[PDB]
Amino acid sequence: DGENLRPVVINGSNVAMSHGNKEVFSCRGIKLAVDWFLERGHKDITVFVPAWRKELITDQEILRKLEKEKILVFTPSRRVRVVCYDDRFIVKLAFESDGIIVSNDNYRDLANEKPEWKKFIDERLLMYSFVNDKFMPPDDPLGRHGPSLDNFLRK
Repeated sequence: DGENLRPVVINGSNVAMSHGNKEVFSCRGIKLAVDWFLERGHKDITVFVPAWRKELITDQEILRKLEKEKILVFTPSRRVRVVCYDDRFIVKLAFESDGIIVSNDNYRDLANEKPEWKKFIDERLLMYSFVNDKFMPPDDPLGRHGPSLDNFLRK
Protein backbone atom coordinates (compact mmCIF):
# COMPACT_ATOMS: atom_id res chain seq x y z
CA ASP A 1 0.00 0.00 0.00
CA GLY A 2 2.60 2.54 -1.17
CA GLU A 3 4.45 1.15 -4.21
CA ASN A 4 2.80 3.11 -7.07
CA LEU A 5 4.42 0.78 -9.66
CA ARG A 6 2.67 -2.57 -10.15
CA PRO A 7 4.27 -5.99 -9.71
CA VAL A 8 5.35 -7.77 -12.91
CA VAL A 9 4.85 -11.51 -13.41
CA ILE A 10 6.56 -13.02 -16.46
CA ASN A 11 5.80 -16.19 -18.43
CA GLY A 12 9.48 -17.12 -18.90
CA SER A 13 8.81 -20.17 -21.11
CA ASN A 14 6.98 -18.09 -23.71
CA VAL A 15 9.47 -15.25 -23.47
CA ALA A 16 12.54 -17.45 -23.89
CA MET A 17 10.85 -19.22 -26.80
CA SER A 18 9.76 -15.87 -28.26
CA HIS A 19 13.44 -14.84 -28.11
CA GLY A 20 15.92 -16.03 -30.75
CA ASN A 21 14.96 -19.04 -32.88
CA LYS A 22 11.22 -19.73 -32.42
CA GLU A 23 11.95 -23.33 -31.26
CA VAL A 24 14.99 -22.35 -29.13
CA PHE A 25 14.51 -21.62 -25.41
CA SER A 26 16.67 -18.48 -25.46
CA CYS A 27 16.77 -17.81 -21.71
CA ARG A 28 18.41 -14.38 -22.24
CA GLY A 29 14.95 -13.11 -23.36
CA ILE A 30 13.92 -13.14 -19.66
CA LYS A 31 16.79 -10.91 -18.31
CA LEU A 32 16.16 -8.45 -21.17
CA ALA A 33 12.49 -8.20 -20.10
CA VAL A 34 13.62 -7.96 -16.46
CA ASP A 35 16.03 -5.14 -17.47
CA TRP A 36 13.09 -3.44 -19.16
CA PHE A 37 11.17 -3.45 -15.83
CA LEU A 38 14.15 -2.77 -13.49
CA GLU A 39 15.21 0.39 -15.38
CA ARG A 40 11.57 1.59 -15.41
CA GLY A 41 11.66 1.37 -11.59
CA HIS A 42 9.81 -1.89 -10.75
CA LYS A 43 11.18 -3.75 -7.71
CA ASP A 44 8.63 -6.62 -7.53
CA ILE A 45 9.28 -8.95 -10.50
CA THR A 46 8.65 -12.72 -10.68
CA VAL A 47 9.36 -15.07 -13.65
CA PHE A 48 7.80 -18.58 -13.72
CA VAL A 49 9.64 -21.33 -15.67
CA PRO A 50 9.03 -25.11 -15.28
CA ALA A 51 11.62 -26.88 -13.09
CA TRP A 52 12.90 -29.25 -15.82
CA ARG A 53 14.49 -26.24 -17.61
CA LYS A 54 17.08 -26.34 -14.78
CA GLU A 55 17.81 -30.00 -15.68
CA LEU A 56 17.34 -26.53 -27.85
CA ILE A 57 18.04 -24.42 -24.74
CA THR A 58 20.71 -21.68 -24.62
CA ASP A 59 22.13 -19.76 -21.63
CA GLN A 60 20.60 -21.86 -18.81
CA GLU A 61 22.96 -20.07 -16.41
CA ILE A 62 20.65 -17.02 -16.69
CA LEU A 63 18.04 -19.10 -14.79
CA ARG A 64 20.57 -19.66 -11.92
CA LYS A 65 21.04 -16.01 -10.99
CA LEU A 66 17.47 -14.76 -11.49
CA GLU A 67 16.38 -17.64 -9.18
CA LYS A 68 18.88 -16.75 -6.43
CA GLU A 69 18.14 -13.02 -6.95
CA LYS A 70 14.43 -13.42 -5.81
CA ILE A 71 13.14 -12.85 -9.39
CA LEU A 72 12.68 -16.47 -10.69
CA VAL A 73 10.74 -19.56 -9.49
CA PHE A 74 10.82 -23.10 -10.93
CA THR A 75 7.27 -24.53 -11.27
CA PRO A 76 6.82 -28.27 -10.62
CA SER A 77 7.62 -31.14 -13.01
CA ARG A 78 9.02 -34.72 -12.82
CA ARG A 79 8.87 -38.21 -14.53
CA VAL A 80 6.24 -40.97 -14.84
CA ARG A 81 7.00 -36.51 -18.12
CA VAL A 82 4.44 -34.30 -16.35
CA VAL A 83 4.75 -30.50 -16.05
CA CYS A 84 2.34 -28.64 -13.75
CA TYR A 85 1.08 -25.69 -15.80
CA ASP A 86 2.88 -22.44 -14.90
CA ASP A 87 -0.09 -20.67 -16.54
CA ARG A 88 -2.11 -20.85 -13.27
CA PHE A 89 0.82 -19.77 -11.03
CA ILE A 90 1.28 -16.59 -13.09
CA VAL A 91 -2.43 -15.62 -13.24
CA LYS A 92 -3.00 -16.24 -9.50
CA LEU A 93 0.15 -14.32 -8.41
CA ALA A 94 -0.57 -11.35 -10.68
CA PHE A 95 -4.25 -11.37 -9.61
CA GLU A 96 -3.46 -11.18 -5.88
CA SER A 97 -0.32 -9.01 -6.22
CA ASP A 98 -2.36 -6.55 -8.35
CA GLY A 99 0.28 -6.77 -11.08
CA ILE A 100 0.63 -7.56 -14.75
CA ILE A 101 1.10 -10.77 -16.69
CA VAL A 102 3.85 -10.51 -19.30
CA SER A 103 3.11 -12.96 -22.10
CA ASN A 104 2.18 -13.34 -25.76
CA ASP A 105 -0.18 -16.11 -24.54
CA ASN A 106 -3.76 -14.77 -24.59
CA TYR A 107 -4.64 -16.95 -21.56
CA ARG A 108 -8.03 -17.73 -23.14
CA ASP A 109 -8.01 -21.05 -21.23
CA LEU A 110 -7.81 -19.39 -17.77
CA ALA A 111 -10.04 -16.48 -18.84
CA ASN A 112 -12.76 -18.89 -20.02
CA GLU A 113 -12.58 -20.62 -16.60
CA LYS A 114 -13.92 -17.87 -14.32
CA PRO A 115 -15.16 -14.31 -15.08
CA GLU A 116 -12.84 -12.54 -12.60
CA TRP A 117 -9.81 -13.95 -14.46
CA LYS A 118 -11.12 -12.91 -17.91
CA LYS A 119 -11.62 -9.34 -16.63
CA PHE A 120 -8.18 -9.26 -14.97
CA ILE A 121 -6.34 -10.95 -17.91
CA ASP A 122 -7.81 -8.58 -20.54
CA GLU A 123 -7.09 -5.53 -18.37
CA ARG A 124 -3.59 -6.47 -17.14
CA LEU A 125 -1.89 -8.63 -19.80
CA LEU A 126 1.27 -6.95 -21.14
CA MET A 127 2.06 -8.32 -24.62
CA TYR A 128 5.40 -7.64 -26.36
CA SER A 129 7.66 -8.09 -29.41
CA PHE A 130 11.36 -8.95 -29.65
CA VAL A 131 13.45 -7.30 -32.33
CA ASN A 132 16.96 -8.70 -31.74
CA ASP A 133 17.67 -7.80 -28.05
CA LYS A 134 14.96 -5.06 -28.11
CA PHE A 135 12.11 -5.83 -25.66
CA MET A 136 9.48 -3.40 -26.97
CA PRO A 137 6.16 -3.35 -25.12
CA PRO A 138 3.35 -1.49 -26.94
CA ASP A 139 2.53 2.01 -25.65
CA ASP A 140 -1.10 1.08 -26.38
CA PRO A 141 -1.20 -2.24 -24.42
CA LEU A 142 -5.05 -2.58 -24.52
CA GLY A 143 -5.08 -1.03 -27.98
CA ARG A 144 -5.87 2.69 -28.06
CA HIS A 145 -9.03 2.72 -25.88
CA GLY A 146 -7.12 1.80 -22.65
CA PRO A 147 -4.20 3.42 -20.76
CA SER A 148 -0.77 4.20 -22.21
CA LEU A 149 2.38 2.26 -21.15
CA ASP A 150 3.13 4.41 -18.06
CA ASN A 151 -0.53 4.42 -16.87
CA PHE A 152 -0.83 0.65 -17.44
CA LEU A 153 2.37 -0.08 -15.48
CA ARG A 154 1.32 1.97 -12.39
CA LYS A 155 -1.29 1.95 -9.62
